[PDB]
Amino acid sequence: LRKTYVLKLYVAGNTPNSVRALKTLNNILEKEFKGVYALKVIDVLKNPQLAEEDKILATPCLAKVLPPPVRRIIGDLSNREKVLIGLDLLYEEIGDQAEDDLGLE
Amino acid sequence: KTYVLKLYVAGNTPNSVRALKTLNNILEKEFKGVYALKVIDVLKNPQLAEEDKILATPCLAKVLPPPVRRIIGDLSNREKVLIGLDLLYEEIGDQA
Amino acid sequence: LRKTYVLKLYVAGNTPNSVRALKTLNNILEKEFKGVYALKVIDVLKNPQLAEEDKILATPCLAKVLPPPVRRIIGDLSNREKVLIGLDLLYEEIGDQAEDDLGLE
Amino acid sequence: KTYVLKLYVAGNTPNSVRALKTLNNILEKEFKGVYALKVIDVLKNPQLAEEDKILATPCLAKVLPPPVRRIIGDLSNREKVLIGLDLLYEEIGDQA
Ligand SMILES: [Hg+2]
Ligand SMILES: [Hg+2]
Repeated sequence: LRKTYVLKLYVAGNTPNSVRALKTLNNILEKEFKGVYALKVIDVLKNPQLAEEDKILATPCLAKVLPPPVRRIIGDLSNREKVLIGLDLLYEEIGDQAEDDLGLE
Repeated sequence: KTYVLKLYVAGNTPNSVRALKTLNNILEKEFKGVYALKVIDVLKNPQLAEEDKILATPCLAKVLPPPVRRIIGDLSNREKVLIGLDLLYEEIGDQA
Repeated sequence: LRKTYVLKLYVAGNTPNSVRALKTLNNILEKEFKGVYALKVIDVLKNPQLAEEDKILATPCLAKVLPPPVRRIIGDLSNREKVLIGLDLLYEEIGDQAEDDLGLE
Repeated sequence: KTYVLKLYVAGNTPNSVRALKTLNNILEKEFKGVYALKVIDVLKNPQLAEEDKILATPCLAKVLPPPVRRIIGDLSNREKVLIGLDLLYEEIGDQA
């Protein structure tokens, strides 16, 4: 429970490499910005309808304000694995939320 | 000056396609020259462009005429392929 | 009172032209996207400290997803008048909020 | 690998500058090679670059060491020139 910036990654499906990459992304954030950031992965295949509170922006723009290692993983997710639709960065309270190697639930 | 209605879907279904064609007809016969339907299949083409974005269906669905919203509510609740929408207001840069 | 996308413009000061431009921007939004959008102008000179719920992003990225006439005014605000720091686009409930020719309070 | 601490201020004041220099000293003598102070005056230079952004002071102020946060709380509450902050973690691309 804390108030931080949640990087929302919207993906359609996943591959073994994409899951590995997201876990690495999540690890880099918690290790480098212990609290300034947090990852939340949204798989549109599991939930076609987007929660009203959600919105999806193009990666190129926003991804430029993220740490360098993050821009790298993201670049591989959309360009190489092609599972990435877009993302969002939202300040929000985290605590009635879950924690697992793949970011927040 | 046209309103381009962008519909982001998670693939297609037999009915999903029935709803889309009727929607497109409803804009060509009822709101001629006011809307331009554009469907983007995400489960076919994930990668969002740079000027692109997908907003919440419940919000954009409100400024739309009652019939078009009916189909939208259908694609979101009935079929369940609708991820979200986008609404643009400008001069057509490739209306095909 | 409704739930829409609030384009937040963060500015430092204003000039007669910038105020005119913001009023025009506000008018275009309410007229073209009656409800899909809404403007909120934040003058950092009047409030140096940014409300915790606020964040400011670079214009070039985000401004690309806005209507064309909006990208134009914004371009004149930052490039020509130079009052524009950055912006944000946030979905939020509007109704315990005010209304005046300069967007929301 | 350095943490670049970006401080966006709305101009300066006599004390504001006293606090900044002490802060910069506190990072050069106490956390040598861990932080790199960078101040950006908005009331002097409004225009945000493209890779730039300004986040909420209360959030980023928490991951910072107690003394640096003390000054930050000072520039935000005492002086009142602090608009917000930004925190970067990377290899120095012009540390001057
Ligand atoms: Hg709306
Ligand atoms: Hg935080």
